[PDB]
Amino acid sequence: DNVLRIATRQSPLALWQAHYVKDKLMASHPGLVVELVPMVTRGDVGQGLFVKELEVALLENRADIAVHSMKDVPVEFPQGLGLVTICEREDPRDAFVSNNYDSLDALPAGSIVGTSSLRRQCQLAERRPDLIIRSLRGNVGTRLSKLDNGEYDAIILAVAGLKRLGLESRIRAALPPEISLPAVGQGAVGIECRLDDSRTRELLAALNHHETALRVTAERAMNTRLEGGCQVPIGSYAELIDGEIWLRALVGAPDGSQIIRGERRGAPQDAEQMGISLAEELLNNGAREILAEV
Ligand SMILES: *Cc1[nH]c(Cc2[nH]cc(CCC(=O)O)c2CC(=O)O)c(CCC(=O)O)c1CC(=O)O
Repeated sequence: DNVLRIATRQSPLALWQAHYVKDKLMASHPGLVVELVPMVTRGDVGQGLFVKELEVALLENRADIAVHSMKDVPVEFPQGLGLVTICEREDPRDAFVSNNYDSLDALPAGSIVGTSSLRRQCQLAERRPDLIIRSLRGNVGTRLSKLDNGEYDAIILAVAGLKRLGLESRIRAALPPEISLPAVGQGAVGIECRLDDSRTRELLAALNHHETALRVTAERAMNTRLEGGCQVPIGSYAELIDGEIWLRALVGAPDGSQIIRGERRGAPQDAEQMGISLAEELLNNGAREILAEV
């Protein structure tokens, strides 16, 4: 056949990811014809907001692969499909963006921060209960627009997003993982395809970044047991510290009153199980009730 079709969302960032992948494929395979098949998603207008339609495209042979930001990828996959490649992770941190202010601790009480992330919301409320967390929706550019239009005093966004769009000057301060634990796989893009499609699987191999896969498998094992998605206040971030996966996670109330934290450290080979163990520790420590709450 020699043709690989790529299903992707049609926002500026989504298209950046499609081209990123397309280039790495052409690099390793000079004579491969890569076709982009952009499409809209429910979230742009199961929990398949930004993914369902790409999965339908994969199941109908309308595309061969689907490109997503790892944090948008669902934990459940329909019969036949699955995540097969995890690319090199970019900066996984959240970032404080603002025009008139230089930092979070410099915002006066009452300042309006924008984010619809319950994960980001719970952590800020825990430290700065005097701040107003206002919901924000839309592509990066629309979010930046609203901030410039004075609708919010500041907004929180992923560092990986702004950097890739050449808007890294908007990053007023990259928040440390300790102060804002990243969402699962933030900073990494994942490729989904038909498990039986060996042809596509082999062509995709060269794009897999082993270390990043290790980190994200652990983070996702944690989330999968917790059966969460973007709509739940869950933090999950792993690092490769001296040949060992150091996994951290949290589940907190939107108001920031109760936040359940936990950590685990072990050999790379036990990434999935350590994530599963950590998740259960959180469940028994009250996460179950907090999650049932939301
Ligand atoms: C799961 C989830 N998705 C989003 C929206 C989103 N998805 C990808 C990006 C770009 C960064 C990346 O590639 O990882 C973004 C926007 C961004 O974070 O800059 C969210 C955020 C919703 C919000 O903050 O209003 C979430 C939930 C979460 O991050 O916890």
